[PDB]
Amino acid sequence: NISDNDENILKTLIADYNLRMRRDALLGELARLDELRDISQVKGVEYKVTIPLLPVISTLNQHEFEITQANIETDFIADNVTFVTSFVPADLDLEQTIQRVFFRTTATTPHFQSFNLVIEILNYDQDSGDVELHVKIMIVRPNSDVVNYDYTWIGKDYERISVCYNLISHLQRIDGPHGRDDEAEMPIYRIIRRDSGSIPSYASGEHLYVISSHLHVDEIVRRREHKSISVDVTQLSLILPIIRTFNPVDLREVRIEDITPGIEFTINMEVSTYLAESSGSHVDMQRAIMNHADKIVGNYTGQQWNVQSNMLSEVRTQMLEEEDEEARQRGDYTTSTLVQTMAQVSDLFSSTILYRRAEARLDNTVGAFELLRPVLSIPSEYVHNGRVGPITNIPANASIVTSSSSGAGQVRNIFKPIGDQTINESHFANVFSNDEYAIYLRFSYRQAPVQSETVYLQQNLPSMRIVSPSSVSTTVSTAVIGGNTIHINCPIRPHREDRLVSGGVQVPRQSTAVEIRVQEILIGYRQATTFPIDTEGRLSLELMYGLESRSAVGNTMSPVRFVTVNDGEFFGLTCPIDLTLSTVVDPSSYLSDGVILVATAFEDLRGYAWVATLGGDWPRTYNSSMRAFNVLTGGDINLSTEYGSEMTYTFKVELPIVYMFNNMTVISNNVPRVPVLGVTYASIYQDSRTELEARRFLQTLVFRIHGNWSARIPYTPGNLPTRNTANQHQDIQQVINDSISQELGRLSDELLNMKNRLDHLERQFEMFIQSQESEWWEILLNVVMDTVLGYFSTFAGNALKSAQQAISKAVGYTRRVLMTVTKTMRNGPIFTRLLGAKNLSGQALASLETLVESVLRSINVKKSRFMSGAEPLYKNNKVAQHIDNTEKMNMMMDFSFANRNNRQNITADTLSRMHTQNAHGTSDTVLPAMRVYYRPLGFLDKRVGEALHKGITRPEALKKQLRSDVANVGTRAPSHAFMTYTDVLYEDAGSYIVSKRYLGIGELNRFGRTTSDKNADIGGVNIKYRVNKITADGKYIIDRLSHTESGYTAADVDRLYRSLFGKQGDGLSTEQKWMDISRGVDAKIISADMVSEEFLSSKYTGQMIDELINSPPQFNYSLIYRNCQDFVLDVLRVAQGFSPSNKWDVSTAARMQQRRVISLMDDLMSESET
Repeated sequence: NISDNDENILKTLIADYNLRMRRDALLGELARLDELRDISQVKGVEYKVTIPLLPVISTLNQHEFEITQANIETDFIADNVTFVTSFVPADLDLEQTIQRVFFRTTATTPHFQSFNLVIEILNYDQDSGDVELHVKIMIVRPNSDVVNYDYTWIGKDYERISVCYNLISHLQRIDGPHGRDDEAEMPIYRIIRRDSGSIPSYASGEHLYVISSHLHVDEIVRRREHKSISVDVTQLSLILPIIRTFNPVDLREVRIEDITPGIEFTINMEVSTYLAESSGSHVDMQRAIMNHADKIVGNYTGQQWNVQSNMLSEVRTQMLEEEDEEARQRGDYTTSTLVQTMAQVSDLFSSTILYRRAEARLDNTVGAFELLRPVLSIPSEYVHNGRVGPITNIPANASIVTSSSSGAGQVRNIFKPIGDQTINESHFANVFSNDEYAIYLRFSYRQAPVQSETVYLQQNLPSMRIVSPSSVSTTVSTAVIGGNTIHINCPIRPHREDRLVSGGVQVPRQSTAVEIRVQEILIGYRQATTFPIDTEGRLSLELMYGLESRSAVGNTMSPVRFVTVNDGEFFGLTCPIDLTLSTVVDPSSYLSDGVILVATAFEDLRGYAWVATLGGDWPRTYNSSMRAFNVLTGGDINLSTEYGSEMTYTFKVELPIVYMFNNMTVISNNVPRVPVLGVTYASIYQDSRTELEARRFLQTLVFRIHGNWSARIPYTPGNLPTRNTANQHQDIQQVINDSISQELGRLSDELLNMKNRLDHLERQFEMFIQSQESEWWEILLNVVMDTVLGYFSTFAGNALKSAQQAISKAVGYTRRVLMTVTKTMRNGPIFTRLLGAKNLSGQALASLETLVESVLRSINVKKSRFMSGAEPLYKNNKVAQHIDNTEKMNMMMDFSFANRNNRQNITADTLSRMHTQNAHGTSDTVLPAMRVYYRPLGFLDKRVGEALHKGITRPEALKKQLRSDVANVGTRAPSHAFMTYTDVLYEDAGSYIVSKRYLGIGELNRFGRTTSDKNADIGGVNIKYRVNKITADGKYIIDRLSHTESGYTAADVDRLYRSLFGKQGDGLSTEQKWMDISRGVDAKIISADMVSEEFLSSKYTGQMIDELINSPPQFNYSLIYRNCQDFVLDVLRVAQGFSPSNKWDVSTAARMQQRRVISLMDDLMSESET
């Protein structure tokens, strides 16, 4: 049998078992059975490899749901949205009055107004948790029909109950086309959701069910044999979306009124990225509903496997330690302070004098400036020897006799200007003024007369003279010896019986010596504060006035300071033009015209005259004067007679110069003069002049002007843009975007040329390569030549890793590639402002640069050979969108906004509300998103706690708290993670192919040394869409492509279905399986989390991902990784342009490299055939 040593061994083994029992009794009442826990974990693993990966569902709690509703401002309708009420009776806060959920909608929905749920706890034994529940679900239909459901559960303290309620909305019919969009070359359709004149589109249903489970922990611990958990799904309501009604469920209108603390409520939703018409078949609709339900039930069952495993024995877990908020905050604060110091450095420029480049031209123009008066002077002491002259215009027909018998008189008429004629003024001439600058010319005037004889002008019909009576004198008595005694009376018109009082006096002429002297011109600048420097420009000046002129040549320009009386001091550049004007040489061609009458009207002198009688008995002399004449007109009137040899009718009018010029007229326009060079008249001449034709011409100085100039004009700087960045940024991304916006100014405009941009990029690449301390580039060229040639090389993965590491380390090259891409794309600045708070990541741009350059140098062709066509180039080249970063950016900006960004002068704010994605928040990425999703589905990831009760604790309370802790700590890991990489193609006038690459991995095993059919594995697919249609609201409509056009056969579809839905489609044809796979991936990731980067997708990184999707590696993820998220995070690093992970085998990245180089080479060969 067994010896005595064996008996000692047996006794010590039994003693050790008793020590274990002691320890277990010391710790608590929970079981600690290692072997049962291990079998439980292996069985839960075997189950978990069957939880579907598809469809894509996005779980939100109450908080993120309200944030998302605040974000999204367009129509927000989800194909399936499941509101899950979940709770563990150990975590419910039993102190509450009621355990409730009540959430309602504020609009009309075909099936739904409110949903109310109340949990009642009939029995609860807290020593060994034995719960008896009663859930009562109450739903109210829109017509106020109240429907009741009941559910009763008996079980344990730590087991979960889920009540799921789905509101289905299927888009079954779009109506149209109702025209054609012109900005997007697509037909226009309409989507009728509300009570309108049209036929409804959306068909609405519902689906209500309860999930509960029994973890057989107690009888496992009793019988000491394992027993798989049992999960039971109870159906309660399923209304298929058959008929089409108005007013579907919009998720901006759902209000979540009340939820008792301790209850877990999530919203699980799949919203289409673009609107897509569903399938009207009954079986298809019901599969679409049941796939959602199956994924939710699968996640629930996985969580319950975790809870059973933790209840059976001790499982230790490490919570994923969080990122450092405080260290990143310190780093960003230091960067901000560096920006502030750069601003402080730039602020010194406000103490210096800064200039700008100035350039313009002024054309041949006509301009007019008039003097104070026309050039006129009067010789003094001018006496007239004719019968009719300046003063007296009297008939001999009228009755006027003197002491001679019928003897007419002999008049003398004298003109006497009072004062000196000298005038010396220098003018401030105004030629041109403008918003930006204003030119003023200058000169001076010189006047003094030369001595020459007077000039008389003859009127054939002279006007109303100042000497014009009605009656002059009467005869009273005659003498035999003495002679006829006269009684002179000098009344003049106008008299008491008249209208339009008048008067005028003839003005003699002589010629003076005019000297109009120019020495300078001056242009003022509005914003110039001091002397401009580097003055340049060329001028020629030519005059015309009178009959003579000056032509002057001035070329040198110099800065100058002066002041004007209207705006103050002015700064600019002046021209030395020195000359002198003298027209006495030949002024004599205006002799023909020139009779000038001076307007003098008053009513004061009406009927007044001199009274005296002189003759026989009275002496021959009188001496007195009437001086109202002097008051009214600044001179004297003379009338005096003598007896002697001959008589003179002395009539003398005396005038002042200034009053004379106060009313001067230029009548006799009968023979009118013309410009010295026959130029059009400048609106101070012959422009409805109405007798005013010569005073201006002898007043206005009209000249010819053309010329141009250049200089550097000082200016005050304001706030420099670095001070602006320091004063109003919020973030380091805004500092980066402001730096990009500023550097778009320093770059040349030679780059808006395709050839020059390619040359610049080649120079940047040569700089990048020449600076490398290692020779990885030559071996990368060797690998690319092997691949192009068709041989297989094992270390292409290491070649790729070296290239990606180098690009990640050379950030200057990446920044300059990004800057040139931003400069040369259509509307770079609009794009940078569209980015908002995010950055475009420049890694993928430089990565594509390096790839294309290596293949081109391998085949030895320049890149301008493949880039030939007409603009926009990507519509006329089958490869330009693939190898050029600028064309790819242009295509993506055209696709994203449906060409609304090519609208003129559109601003980013107006443009950002024009995205073509369904349910586009204002917080979403302009470019198609690229991220990893890792979140639990159907329940939260933290429990809702309680505060410690302030009474005295009870042992059953302690036990209940321990059970809650054990059921919740470490059991809420997500069952999978996934990544999406979407890429767009432009195929014809208004058609695109959107190729969306899904890739996800299930939860990693607790036991990884098993065979591959029991371990976590990956599953991916590439589903292609086609964008032909658009709505009257500016959003696209997708038509989904079959499995053939995606590159899959029947067997490939079989394998993909098994990989993605966890099971064999039993009774599904390949058409139905592909419908499932395609319709499961189009959903969208809805979240409140913000990204801070923008990534540009490429065809060839798409081929790299397709390599993992089509030929997956033979890899044991559970032994290599620690988290299913790490794998998709590594693949996401690779997709974003970084290097492959070192956890992978060599051949994985080898095959990725070769696939991308092969794809690019085949494209370039097919393009070469042209």
